[PDB]
Amino acid sequence: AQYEDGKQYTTLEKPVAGAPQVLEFFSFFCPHCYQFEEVLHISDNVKKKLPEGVKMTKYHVNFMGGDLGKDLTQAWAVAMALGVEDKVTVPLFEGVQKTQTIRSASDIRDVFINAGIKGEEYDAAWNSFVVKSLVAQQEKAAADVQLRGVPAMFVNGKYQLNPQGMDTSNMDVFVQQYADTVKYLSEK
Ligand SMILES: Cc1cc(Oc2ccc(CC(=O)N3CCOC[C@@H]3C(=O)O)cc2)ccc1C#N
Repeated sequence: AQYEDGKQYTTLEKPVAGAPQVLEFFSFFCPHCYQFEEVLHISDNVKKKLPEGVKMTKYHVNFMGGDLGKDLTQAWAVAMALGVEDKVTVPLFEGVQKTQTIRSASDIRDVFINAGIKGEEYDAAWNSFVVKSLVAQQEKAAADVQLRGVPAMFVNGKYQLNPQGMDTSNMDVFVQQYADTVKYLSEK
């Protein structure tokens, strides 16, 4: 009886039909999202425990960081559109939260150019139909789960992880219990 509704996860009243199998929401302003990236590597360690063909999806949210929240969601869409997530994720986290040198859309663009993306290609992607559509998709997904805070992870649009119901005294025990819950829920 280890896994129970209300302990390591909760159940959505209205499951999201057609949701991605494993969906993470984050913000570059979000302090625990910073640790999920740099210190715990939650996404990498969850991926390791899932079966060969379970796709993970990660979306940025609007509701932290004021005006910059939307600029970052659109920049994350550009990152997804170019496949450069791994080249920009750490510099964006650190520019936002560590050095606090990301204060405008132009500062975000600077991170991409310094990471090797040509400015013209960043701008074309930024203004593209693909990126406009990715932005809407990220917003709909947050609305479909009534998202109120990050970090958050949802499994098959039906179950939401509850990290506060896990053991948080040890980083690596926490990561193990978290990943193991995702695996359990994907098989339900
Ligand atoms: C070892 C370790 C454990 C952790 O355990 C967590 C504790 C809390 C959360 C939730 C959270 O940040 N929020 C804010 C937005 O709304 C939802 C939720 C809330 O507070 O309701 C997530 C994980 C976090 C960091 C480390 C490290 N190093």
